[PDB]
Amino acid sequence: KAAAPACPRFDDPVHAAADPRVDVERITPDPVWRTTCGTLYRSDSRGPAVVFEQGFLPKDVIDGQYDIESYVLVNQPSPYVSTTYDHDLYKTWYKSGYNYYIDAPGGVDVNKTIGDRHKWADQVEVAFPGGIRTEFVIGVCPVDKKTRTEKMSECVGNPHYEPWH
Ligand SMILES: O=C(O)CCCN1CCc2[nH]c(=O)c3cc(F)ccc3c2C1
Repeated sequence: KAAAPACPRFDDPVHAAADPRVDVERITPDPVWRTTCGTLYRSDSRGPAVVFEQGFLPKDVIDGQYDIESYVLVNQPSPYVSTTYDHDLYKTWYKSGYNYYIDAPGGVDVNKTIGDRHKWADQVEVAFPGGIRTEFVIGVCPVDKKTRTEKMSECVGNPHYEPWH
């Protein structure tokens, strides 16, 4: 056996951002940043040819909803890309055809920032302001809609993934 090491910590809290125009000072409430570095996940209907080329871009870093509680409760264009600590959350997202695997520094830990009592606390969300560059996307597994399971012989690694720890 061996114990795992601790995580590298970047000076820039949005080092991972695909759109660096995000304005960290506009995040509300005061963000509690994720300091661990385990694999995160994102269910997305968008296909890997697009995600591996572009990363995950946020819908609106200029005029989107910077309030985290508002964004979580009421789907609204935002500067954030949502991810989760829960490998299996894809099973709750109907028609989301893929489960993406993410190895990225930082992100706002939603439940640490807004509490763990809100309606969607069981999503155990990490919100990436400015999104996530492709170098931090490990790969993807497509999801069989009828059984809500991953089609593991059809997983694909991202050629642009750059391990960093
Ligand atoms: O995502 C958009 O662009 C807007 C539509 C809404 N989505 C799509 C997909 C998706 N995937 C996730 O894994 C996830 C994980 C979370 F913890 C919280 C939210 C999500 C969402 C929310």
